Amino acid sequence: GATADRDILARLHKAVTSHYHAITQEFENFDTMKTNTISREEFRAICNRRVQILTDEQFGRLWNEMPVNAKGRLKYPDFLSRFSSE
Repeated sequence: GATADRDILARLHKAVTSHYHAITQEFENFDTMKTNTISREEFRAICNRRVQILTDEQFGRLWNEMPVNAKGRLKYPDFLSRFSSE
């Protein structure tokens, strides 16, 4: 249930605060056109490396908690602002 989802969010919080600069660089390297977004699949690739290799079900639920725009892309500066807060 909701607890499984919250455990993944806590691990995501820990990864962003521990590797802020490396995660920002990963977003910037995927965001070549500087639109302040990255794709759903690129975000999953970052999660695999920094948090854990999520199942399709876990990733679907994580994506539901992310700041996603109307074009299904991750608003990564909003993500960085929320997951780097103390």
